Amino acid sequence: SELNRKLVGYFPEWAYSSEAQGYFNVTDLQWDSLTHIQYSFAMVDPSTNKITLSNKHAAIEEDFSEFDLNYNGKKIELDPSLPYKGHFNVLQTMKKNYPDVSLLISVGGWTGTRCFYTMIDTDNRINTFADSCVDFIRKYGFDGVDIDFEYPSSTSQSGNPDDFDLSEPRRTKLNERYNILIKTLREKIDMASKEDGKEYLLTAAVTASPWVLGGISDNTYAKYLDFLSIMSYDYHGGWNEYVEHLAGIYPNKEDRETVTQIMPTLCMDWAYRYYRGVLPAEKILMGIPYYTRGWENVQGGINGLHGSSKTPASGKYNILGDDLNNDGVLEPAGANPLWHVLNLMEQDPNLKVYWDEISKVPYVWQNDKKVFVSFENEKSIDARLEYIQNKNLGGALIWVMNGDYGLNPNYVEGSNKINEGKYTFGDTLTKRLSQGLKKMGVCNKTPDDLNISLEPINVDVKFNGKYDHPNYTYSIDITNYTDKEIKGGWNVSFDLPKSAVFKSSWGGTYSVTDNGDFNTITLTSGAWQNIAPNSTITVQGMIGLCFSGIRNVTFNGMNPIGN
Ligand SMILES: N[C@@H]1[C@@H](O)[C@H](O[C@@H]2O[C@H](CO)[C@@H](O[C@@H]3O[C@H](CO)[C@@H](O[C@@H]4O[C@H](CO)[C@@H](O[C@@H]5O[C@H](CO)[C@@H](O[C@@H]6O[C@H](CO)[C@@H](O)[C@H](O)[C@H]6N)[C@H](O)[C@H]5N)[C@H](O)[C@H]4N)[C@H](O)[C@H]3N)[C@H](O)[C@H]2N)[C@@H](CO)O[C@H]1O
Ligand SMILES: [Cl-]
Repeated sequence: SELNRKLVGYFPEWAYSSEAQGYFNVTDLQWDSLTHIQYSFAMVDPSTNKITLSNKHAAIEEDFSEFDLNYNGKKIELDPSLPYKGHFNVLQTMKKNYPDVSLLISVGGWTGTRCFYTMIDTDNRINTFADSCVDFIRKYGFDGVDIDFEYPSSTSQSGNPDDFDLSEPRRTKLNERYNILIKTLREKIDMASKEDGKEYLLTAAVTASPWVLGGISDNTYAKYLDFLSIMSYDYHGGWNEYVEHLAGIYPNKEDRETVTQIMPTLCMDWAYRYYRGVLPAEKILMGIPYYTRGWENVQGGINGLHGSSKTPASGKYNILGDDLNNDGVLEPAGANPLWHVLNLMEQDPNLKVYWDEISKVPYVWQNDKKVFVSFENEKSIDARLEYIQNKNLGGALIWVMNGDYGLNPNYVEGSNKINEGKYTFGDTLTKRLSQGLKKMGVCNKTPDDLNISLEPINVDVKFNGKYDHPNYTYSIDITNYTDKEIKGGWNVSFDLPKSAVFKSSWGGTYSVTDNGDFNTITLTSGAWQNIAPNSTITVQGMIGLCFSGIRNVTFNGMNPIGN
């Protein structure tokens, strides 16, 4: 079961009452194609440290009397035997006909991370929170918990600026405390599974940003997850001038934001390599956007791409923009669901779709208004399927399900109203993903690190280091726990993810050997670097860029089992 491909979709609690979101509700979910639904979003309560609803009315009270609950052709009624209404009732009602679709509550997000910062301050608060998650999934019929903490990183000024008053004083400890949080959640959830005779899940949505990851020093938490969802989107957008892809798959040496770095990092494939340090591919999901970002008055570039703009796209090119002060005046971002961009192209023959064969995503360009908007289409879905099969990925997650497209029942020829275009939300790309994931078959089981099959030696190898972008300075402590001195000229090897490049060893000599998603680094010491019994020697060096961890550590051709 665990090697099955996964297609994980985020459900937006806020969409059902919003014009720009298409009034999307639970009966509009792509139930025939998704394997998991992540409900977005719950939060942490500031005073009790327990899981809490964001829009309680939407989640458990709304009766949908003014909305249309219909699946296929049949009217869907709320189950009157449940003690709650809202989205949660509709989810449980649909689950009866889709018993193998897993439902998870997602805690966090960009605007729901704030009270994680105070909850992680003490072990008792973490225990309270974790217990409250168990209580919540039992109460509301969820199959698991997804943690979307944005972000448990020491990187200053990362995450929502509204929360700097809580995140900035805590930067040095966030990663350690997050690791404790995830481990505690796993322990409590596993106990609840045994008690209930049910297999509850724990997942996390995680950063793909090298900037954020530079402030993450311990990725052990990943081993406690059923799967790790890489947020391989928001790579580019209106926060800066670089007119570039939202969600590229492959490294692009023409991405102007990274053109001088040792490799292009703002693409799924770099994050894949990063996380291979701690997980097999079959536990990693690719993040796919069904939304856009974009710019207007683009200067230079070719069809806008690789150009510059200080003005994110506005107006009809930004229907999902934030209403910061409730004027109806939206903050420019070029942010749209995919169906709205399709409708804009129906109305404007000079808004045209292009394909980038390097990054393997499409984009839309209006050559007269100089408007560039990212895009996603059948061709990029197909490229993403190829990548998923080629890399043995566990599947994909989608942010967010109301951005996929289908034909609009409320289409009005010639209308410019948001919900009267040819297209509205639908399942076109999600069904295409589901079909491709079925066709490629289950994941392969990635073999264990080879070091476990080698003869053991009682040597302990501890790899530590410090990151000062773009340089990782490593320090490896080697402790001899045998009863005989280890002569100089010993060697240690480790597998370094291809998100990073080994630069130099500060002592002795080294070699680098290609090894799949890693380079095997072999450090051969000098004859004078003897390790006495019960003694420790330290060697250092430099690596370019960052990596989730190292694997497959050997010492003198043996497995260093420590003491
Ligand atoms: N010495 C300095 C130089 O270091 C500097 O060079 C630059 O340095 C950068 C590193 O600091 C480097 O990388 C970029 O770093 C910036 C941060 O500084 C990163 O920018 C952030 O990118 C995030 C995405 O990865 C953005 O987050 C998104 O923000 C949007 C809003 O804009 C949110 O949207 C909301 O979403 C919710 C749902 O989630 C929805 O409800 C709302 O309606 C939406 N509004 C997103 O949720 C959120 N994820 C963030 O805003 C942004 N600041 C960037 O990613 C890194 N690439 C640069 O490459 C390098 N040039 C130079 C500068 O020239 O200065 C020298 O002095
Ligand atoms: Cl950020």
